[PDB]
Amino acid sequence: NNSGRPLQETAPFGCKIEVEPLRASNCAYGHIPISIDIPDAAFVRSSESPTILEVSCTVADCIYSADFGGSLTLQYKADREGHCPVHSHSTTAVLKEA
Amino acid sequence: PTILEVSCTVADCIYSADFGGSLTLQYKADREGHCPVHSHSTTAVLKEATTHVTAVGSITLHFSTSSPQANFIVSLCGKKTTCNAECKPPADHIIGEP
Repeated sequence: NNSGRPLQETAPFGCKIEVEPLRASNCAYGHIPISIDIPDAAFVRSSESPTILEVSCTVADCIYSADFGGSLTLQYKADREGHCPVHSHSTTAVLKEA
Repeated sequence: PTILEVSCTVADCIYSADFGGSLTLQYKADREGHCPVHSHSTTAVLKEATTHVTAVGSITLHFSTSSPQANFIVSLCGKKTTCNAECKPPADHIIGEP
């Protein structure tokens, strides 16, 4: 009668408590360090992937938020047709395309 | 083919036994041929020897260096250009190559 609320409705960080065995699934907190030894086959020499002669960036209207609300345009000059990866090294910016 | 004007742009480089350095030569020449590319430094060695040269374009090449920095002159059909870089320490510890 005086059991109160269960731990499913009070666990912080939105951790879904399940039984058999007792555990907490999808418990988001902190960061995990991961070291990955990528196979040597994946890598390719720079002479194969098209190196780009230069690039210019022009950022369109943007709003800082959770969704991919910001947009930009890259003017690129290169030498061959390929499949470049695009990344942001800043901690406070992420890209939709990789 | 005696090239008219060439310039050097160095990508990420690393000083190790393996060919862990890459660079690009943007060249403007007058004929299609087979220029021999070379390095005029005792602390840097290229991979390719003879490169197909066009009228105008770019060529990507590889090199290995022993200095912490790439401060070395590269020659293409006689024309010399100083490539300036800054090579990081090698990530590995041992190689099965000399």
